[PDB]
Amino acid sequence: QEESILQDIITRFPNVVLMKQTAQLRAMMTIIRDKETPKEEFVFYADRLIRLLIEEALNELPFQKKEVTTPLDVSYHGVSFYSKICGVSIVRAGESMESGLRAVCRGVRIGKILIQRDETTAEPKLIYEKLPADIRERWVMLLDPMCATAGSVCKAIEVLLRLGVKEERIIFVNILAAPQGIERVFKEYPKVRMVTAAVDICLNSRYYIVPGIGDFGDRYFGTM
Amino acid sequence: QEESILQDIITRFPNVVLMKQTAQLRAMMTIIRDKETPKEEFVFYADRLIRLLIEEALNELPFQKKEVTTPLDVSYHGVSFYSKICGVSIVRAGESMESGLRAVCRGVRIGKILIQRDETTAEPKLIYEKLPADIRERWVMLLDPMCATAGSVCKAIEVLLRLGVKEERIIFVNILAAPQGIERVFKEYPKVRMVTAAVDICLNSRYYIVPGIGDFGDRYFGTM
Amino acid sequence: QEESILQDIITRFPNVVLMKQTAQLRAMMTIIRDKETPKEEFVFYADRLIRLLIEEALNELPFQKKEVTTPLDVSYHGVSFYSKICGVSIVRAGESMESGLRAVCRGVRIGKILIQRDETTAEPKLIYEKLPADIRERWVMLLDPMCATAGSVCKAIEVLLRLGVKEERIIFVNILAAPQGIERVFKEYPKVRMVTAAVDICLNSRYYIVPGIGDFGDRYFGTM
Amino acid sequence: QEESILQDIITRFPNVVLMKQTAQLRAMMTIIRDKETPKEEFVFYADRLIRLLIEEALNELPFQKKEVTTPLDVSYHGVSFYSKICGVSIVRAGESMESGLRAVCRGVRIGKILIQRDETTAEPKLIYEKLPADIRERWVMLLDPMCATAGSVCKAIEVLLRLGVKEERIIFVNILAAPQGIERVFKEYPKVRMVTAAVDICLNSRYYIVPGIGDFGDRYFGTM
Repeated sequence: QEESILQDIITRFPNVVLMKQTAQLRAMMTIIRDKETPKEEFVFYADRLIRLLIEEALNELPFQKKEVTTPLDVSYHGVSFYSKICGVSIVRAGESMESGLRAVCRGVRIGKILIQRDETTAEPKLIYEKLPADIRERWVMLLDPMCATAGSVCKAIEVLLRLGVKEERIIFVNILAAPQGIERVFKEYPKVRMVTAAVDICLNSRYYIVPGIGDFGDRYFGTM
Repeated sequence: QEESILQDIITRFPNVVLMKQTAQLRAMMTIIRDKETPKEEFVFYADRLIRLLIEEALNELPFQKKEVTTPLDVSYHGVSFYSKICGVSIVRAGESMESGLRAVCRGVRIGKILIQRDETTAEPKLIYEKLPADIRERWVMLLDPMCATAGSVCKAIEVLLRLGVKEERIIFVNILAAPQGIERVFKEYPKVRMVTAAVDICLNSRYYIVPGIGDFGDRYFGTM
Repeated sequence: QEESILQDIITRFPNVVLMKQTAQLRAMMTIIRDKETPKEEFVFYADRLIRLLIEEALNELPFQKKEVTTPLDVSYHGVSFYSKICGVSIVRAGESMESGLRAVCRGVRIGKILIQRDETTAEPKLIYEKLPADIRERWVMLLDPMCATAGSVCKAIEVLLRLGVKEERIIFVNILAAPQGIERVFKEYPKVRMVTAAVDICLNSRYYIVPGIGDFGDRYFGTM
Repeated sequence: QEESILQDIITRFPNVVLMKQTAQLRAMMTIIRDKETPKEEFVFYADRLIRLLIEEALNELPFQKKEVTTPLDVSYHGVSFYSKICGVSIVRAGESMESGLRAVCRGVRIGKILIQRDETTAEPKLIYEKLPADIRERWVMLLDPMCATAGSVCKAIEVLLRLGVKEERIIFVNILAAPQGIERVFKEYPKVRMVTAAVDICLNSRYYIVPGIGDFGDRYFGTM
């Protein structure tokens, strides 16, 4: 069933990359999804999974062949990454992923975007943003752990595009998504790439992914 | 002149704790202050200094005596810290300090406060905030690397107090301050405690501390 | 060439697990093998790679099915890893992988074995060992970055077996290996499991893997 | 009591630097000394403490004086550390401190010295060593958490001196020490510097530090 939903997403959206479903990955999701898990643990496993996810996402960047010579004096043919990048987090949940990106990409520039749906209208509105000046020339790792209706990420993408970022240079790094959110992102910006660790079955009236994980943001920052 | 400034602050405000001015601390400050410092380096040293700063501030919490028995079956008389705490960052600069606090206090709850200075005047306005629910019952480590006019931190304190936080349970953790910001926080909230790594000379017309460090947030996050 | 090789090994040795040869993996490998890379970079990249290698190895462990209830008050079928394990470093090169293991397995027990080849005779001899008292009851993550002739690892496994560890519970974690090395380990202990990041062409006239990386321990600890 | 002892040592041994006995330091010491403390907790706190100890120790190195210009385009009077250094751990216990050193000094060179007492004879023999080739030209951060009779440390120092290391350039970094150990070190090598976090009252019949901590190496690596 999951397999079916998984395969369907996979054949329908060539631009999505699902992390390999290893037993460890599932053990981690198990801990974080459990409502019984304590904050310290949740944080620990969340950070652990984020590192893997980020490492996976970094493979979507472009690279060049590069040849070097070993200390044994023989050549080795490698493949360097030479592009300019930055991370852009969706406050506040996406900020939880910043440490992971910074752990592997030392001193990478981090932009931040704060968006909030209108109480009545539901239109996500941009409340605040601080981004690198030359973001237009960069590849961007857009971070947001949950992608439910996809309203916030679509708005985040809209502003990036307005700023001049090329759609095909956007890599959306996500932990958990709902098929519905995935479909919206691709209907609106077919050129972006998305990397996620899991696809659930549905979304509820309150807009939570199910079986899901609850509110990632409060669980992670402990404001629940 | 610094010494004199340092001492005057120390004699005038019993509630401020100045980190011991060791040569290593100075070395870190020079790297951080240096315009010429590359971003990866800035982050590395800023992170190093912040941890020391957080370790210092934690000493302001309350503790009880505790006695234990060593594996050698002999008693050791120590202490233990038993308070409920949380960190509250002032977005975005203060956010640079959360990782530091999370490194030593596993899974500590983190609240965030976004304050904006108004365009007409410049009175600070509360733009957004997400705090722990029982924050009123906790000691609060308030994070903001720079304290120039103290307009932002004073605004943050006002909201915390309005929510029920006891003024004397607020510990303001700061890296660099200006005598004037210091005087203001204490004239308004004489009971809070403040821990800083340095006190500079003055503020310019632009309200930057001098000699200072430039824009902390832009430098730490790379959004020049 | 390389593809042939990988294919043979994979085919002849069902117990070897080669990590997915991603572009990022290759990129890290290129920086670590490059004789011109500075000690800091070597260390940073080796650590990063070792972290991915351990995450991969962890999948070799036994796991139980586990169902949990999410905050949405709905069931999620996950898995749980229940075995007692420990890491066993082959001094000194294997020590470099300890931090990686401790990063993902907090407080995991770490055993150490120092094996040295006789200066004249070349026979590998056990010089020093310090292992957990109940190692026989645990799954062993045996750490050693390089596997050239396999002389060292074979001796290490021999001592573990004399202590009662089951051959089938040894997961040999390696960064780089030579075909001869892999062949020997499997001839002598067909039951262990081996996880590695790369397999080189051959050994030097002086028993060095080629193209290789050079002396990993000297490069990692900076004693070259 | 402890104050008496401390005063004597401080008075008689001008080269020992006791770290500031803060409530935090004490609470950390109370957890690591507790026989009831679980391994994960033991490791987390020792690591935290080692970090502060290492920062303290770094202040023993020589530094210049350096002026930089701030972003405010004003100059600042700082300092810089210009010495070639390296860390040398006394296997195994001393190894627990390497992470801390590498945390603050990226890619610092690490030498290793395994000294063991003859099982009949009781004396210290050098079993294995792997040091940087130019150690003779650097400042040595000698790492060993405990100092009871000082037999091991005195042997480690003898070996470094035979390699050409200057006595006055060794900074012995230690967590816990007994007065007799301190006395011995200085009887034999009056010019080294020693930085420590606690001075206990005495050794017991089995030459165990009391009240002490039990066997550090065993509790840290879990080979209890």
